[PDB]
Amino acid sequence: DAEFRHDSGYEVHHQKLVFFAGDVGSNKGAIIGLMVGG
Amino acid sequence: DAEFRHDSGYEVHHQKLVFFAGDVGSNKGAIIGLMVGG
Amino acid sequence: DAEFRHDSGYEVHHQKLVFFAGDVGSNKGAIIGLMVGG
Amino acid sequence: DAEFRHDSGYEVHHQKLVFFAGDVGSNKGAIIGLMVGG
Amino acid sequence: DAEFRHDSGYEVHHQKLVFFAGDVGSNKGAIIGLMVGG
Amino acid sequence: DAEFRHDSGYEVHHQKLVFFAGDVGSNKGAIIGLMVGG
Amino acid sequence: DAEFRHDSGYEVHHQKLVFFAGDVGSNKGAIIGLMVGG
Amino acid sequence: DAEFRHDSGYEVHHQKLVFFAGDVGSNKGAIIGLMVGG
Amino acid sequence: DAEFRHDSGYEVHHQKLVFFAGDVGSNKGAIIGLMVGG
Amino acid sequence: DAEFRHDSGYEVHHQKLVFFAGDVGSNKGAIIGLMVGG
Repeated sequence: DAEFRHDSGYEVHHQKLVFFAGDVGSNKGAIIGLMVGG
Repeated sequence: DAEFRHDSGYEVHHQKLVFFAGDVGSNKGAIIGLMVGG
Repeated sequence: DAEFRHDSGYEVHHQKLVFFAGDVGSNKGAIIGLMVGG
Repeated sequence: DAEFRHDSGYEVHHQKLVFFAGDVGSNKGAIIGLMVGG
Repeated sequence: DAEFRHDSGYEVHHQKLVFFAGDVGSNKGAIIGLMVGG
Repeated sequence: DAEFRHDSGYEVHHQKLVFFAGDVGSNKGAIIGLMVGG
Repeated sequence: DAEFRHDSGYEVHHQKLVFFAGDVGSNKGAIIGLMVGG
Repeated sequence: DAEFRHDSGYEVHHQKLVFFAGDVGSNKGAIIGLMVGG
Repeated sequence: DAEFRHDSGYEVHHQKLVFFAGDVGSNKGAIIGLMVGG
Repeated sequence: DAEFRHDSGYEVHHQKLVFFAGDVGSNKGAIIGLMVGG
């Protein structure tokens, strides 16, 4: 007579002027805010 | 008669002018705010 | 008759002008705020 | 006259009988290999 | 006269009997190999 | 008749003008605030 | 006349009978190999 | 009839103009505030 | 005339019967190999 | 005319029957090999 209960909790996010909001599992590419050449 | 209860807690985030908000599992790429060349 | 209870706690974050807010499991890439060459 | 060169390197992975192979940016859910109740 | 070159590298993966092969950006759901109740 | 209770505590963070706010499990890459060459 | 060169190195991984192979940026959920109740 | 209770305590952090706020498990890479060459 | 060169080195990992192989940036959840109740 | 060269060195790891192989930046959760109650 087992009982398995899981709750992921309450998440509230307030964000302003955020370039990258989020979780990246794996990153091998390029993440650049601004690129100026020449 | 076991009882398994898990709670991930309450998360509140307030962020302003944040380039990268988030959790990266693994990072092998490039994360640059600004790139100026020449 | 065991009881397993886990709570991840209450997390409140207030951040302003933060380049990188977050937890990195493993970092082998480059994390640079600003790159100027030439 | 700047030169920006980035290389993410050579990655070779050999895995056998691995439940979870991969990078998780953020984890708030449940990751259980086996669940038995009652 | 800037030059921007990015290479994500060579990735070779050999996997056998792997339940979950891949990168998860964010996980709030349930990932269970086997569930047995009653 | 055992009882297992775990609480991760209350975490409050106030941060302003912080380049890198977060916990790094392992760091082999480069973390530079500003790079000027030439 | 600056030159920016980054290399993430050579990574070789050989793993057998590994429950969780990978880097987790942030973990607030439950990671259990086996759960038995009742 | 054992009782296991763990509490991680109350953590309050106030930080301003902090380059690196956080705990590093292992560091083999470079952490430099400012790099000027030439 | 500056030259910036970074190398993350050569990493070889051989692992057998390892529950958790990987780097965790921050851990607030539960990581248990085996849970038996009742 | 400066030259910046960084090398993270050669890392070879051989591990067998290791519960937790890896570097944890910050730990506030529970890491238990085996939990038996009742």
